[PDB]
Amino acid sequence: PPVTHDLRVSLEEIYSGCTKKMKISHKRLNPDGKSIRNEDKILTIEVKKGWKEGTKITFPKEGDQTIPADIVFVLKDKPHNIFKRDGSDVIYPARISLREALCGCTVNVPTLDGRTIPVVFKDVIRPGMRRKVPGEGLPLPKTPEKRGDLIIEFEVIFPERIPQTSRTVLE
Amino acid sequence: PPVTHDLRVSLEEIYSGCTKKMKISHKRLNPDGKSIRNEDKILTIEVKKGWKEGTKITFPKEGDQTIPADIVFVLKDKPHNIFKRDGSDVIYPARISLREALCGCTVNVPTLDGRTIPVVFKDVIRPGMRRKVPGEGLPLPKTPEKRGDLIIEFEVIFPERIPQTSRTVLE
Repeated sequence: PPVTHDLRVSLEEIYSGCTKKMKISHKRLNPDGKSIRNEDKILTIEVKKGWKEGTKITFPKEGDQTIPADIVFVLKDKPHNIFKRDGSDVIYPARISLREALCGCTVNVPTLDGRTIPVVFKDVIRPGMRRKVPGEGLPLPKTPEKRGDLIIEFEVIFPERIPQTSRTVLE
Repeated sequence: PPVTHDLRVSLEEIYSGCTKKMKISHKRLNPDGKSIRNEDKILTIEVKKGWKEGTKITFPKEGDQTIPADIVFVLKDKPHNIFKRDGSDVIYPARISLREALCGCTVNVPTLDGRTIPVVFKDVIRPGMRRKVPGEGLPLPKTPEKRGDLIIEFEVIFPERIPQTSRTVLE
């Protein structure tokens, strides 16, 4: 009769990999065969770079005291407030103005390392369009050596309203 | 040991409901206990208005000849070249130009009955935006009386390129 527990991991944590120690509380029958203990246990866990979230981590019979469940942790992606994980890829929503989308603009794409990258656009940018940024993603598990890509996904914000005059011009 | 068979139904067929007769071919042991027949069978099927596709239809032991499988048909939505079914709702993608999206336009929404409906738009239309059209959808099974809605989903087609001059103006 195992037990499941979610393991929250920041996107940067998955980028470089991290040590996460979890505090649990189980039961121990103690020198009686009647009384039960409270005692806890700090289970340490190594999260290897870019682990497809969802990967399971088991701790043998860490459960209670009659046989004790196998306490398992399921890796889960903490929603990040800048990127959307997509496997080894990390999507980056670019909120651009209609003017920018038409007359060209520059996008300072932020990196996991914590740096920025300038990417220029001359041609008309279509809503939905996306520019891939090679290797700016997450390291691939099988080959932590190489990393996935960063994907720019543009959102064109339109103006709220258009003056009676602007209409004329817009032809 | 049953047998499954997909049942292709046009969206209009699901709108009004239809009779669909399927031609199958089974086996019959014949007066021997050795020889086997070829003989077919035209299984008629009543498709009630707006049936959530996927609904199963069984034909008792229509299978072979030793016990014969139960030939079952799974309702499937024929992809329609104008609408996208969404339950009792039918989505309608409106390919509009950026000019139209900004200066207002008129959308002649086509109906399942085979008629058109004019819907006006004054305010700036945003890419992704959608206008619901009450009761223009598919009849609800539980209540064939009332129908679902027709949903307009706009797609703003941007111009391919913008002349060196247009840029200036666009401010």
